[PDB]
Amino acid sequence: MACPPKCRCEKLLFYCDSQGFHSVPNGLPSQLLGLSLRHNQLQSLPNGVFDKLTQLTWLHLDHNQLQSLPNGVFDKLTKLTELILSSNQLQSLPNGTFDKLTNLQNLDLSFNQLQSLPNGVFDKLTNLQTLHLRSNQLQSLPNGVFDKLTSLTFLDLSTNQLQSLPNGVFDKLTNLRELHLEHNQLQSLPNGVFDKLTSLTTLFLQWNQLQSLPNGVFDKLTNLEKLDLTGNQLQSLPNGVFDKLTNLKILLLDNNQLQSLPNGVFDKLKSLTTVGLSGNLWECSPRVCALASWLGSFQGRWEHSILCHSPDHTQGEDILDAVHGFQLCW
Repeated sequence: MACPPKCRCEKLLFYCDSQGFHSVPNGLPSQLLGLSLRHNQLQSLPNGVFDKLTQLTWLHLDHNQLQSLPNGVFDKLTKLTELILSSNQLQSLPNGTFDKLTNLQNLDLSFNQLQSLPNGVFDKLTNLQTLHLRSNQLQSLPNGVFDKLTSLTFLDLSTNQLQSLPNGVFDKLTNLRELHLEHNQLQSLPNGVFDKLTSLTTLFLQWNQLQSLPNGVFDKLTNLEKLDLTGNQLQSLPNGVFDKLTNLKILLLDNNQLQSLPNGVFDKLKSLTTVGLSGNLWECSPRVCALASWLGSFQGRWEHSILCHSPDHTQGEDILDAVHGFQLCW
């Protein structure tokens, strides 16, 4: 079996990575099971360059400088289970580009420059489990774009430019376990947006710009174990917002604009072991006594100190200290 110069070949797995290549080596064998071309140079791929590689189950093209993808280039890789395209310079995806990859389980498009997704681009990937779209340039999402991804368990949309989520965009993702929406530009959420996500265990919303949470928004996420809302612009929480999250173990509300919390807002979180309430704008008056009391008998931990913001004479002080020092409760 011929191994290309500078490549490393383990039976039917060819490792042609990290060699500063400008092109795909000739002439790969039709029986290749895996091909790695990561960490090369490479700005473009020739039309049909992978067409003979019909048995390929995994292909790695990460950390090159691909500016575009030819039309149909993955066509014929019908056995592909993993496609990694991360860390490139892709601005758009050709229409139907993944349509023949019906066995695809893992698709990684992280660290590219995608400004939009074609309509129906994921529609044939009925077996996809994990979709990585992190650190791209998406401003919106087409409607129904995830509707066929009924096997998806992991979805990462973090660090894009998303200004809104379309209604129902997650409604078909009933097996979803982990959802990353952090570091976008969301200022509100559609009502019922998470409602079908009954198997969800992990939800990341931090460092958006949220000004509100819909009433009942977390109500169906009865299996949720971690919720991160850090660094948004919440000035208040709706009542009963966390009531159904009986398995929640981690709740992070640091660095919002909270002055106060509703009475009994944490009462139903039997499983909680970590809370985060740093930053914020806590008012150290008799308004804090319910929170101070809950904190005092909590049972779990918090990683950063919880401070008074007002009034001026208490600013900087640990809430629990201020309550005694200025006799605010008891």
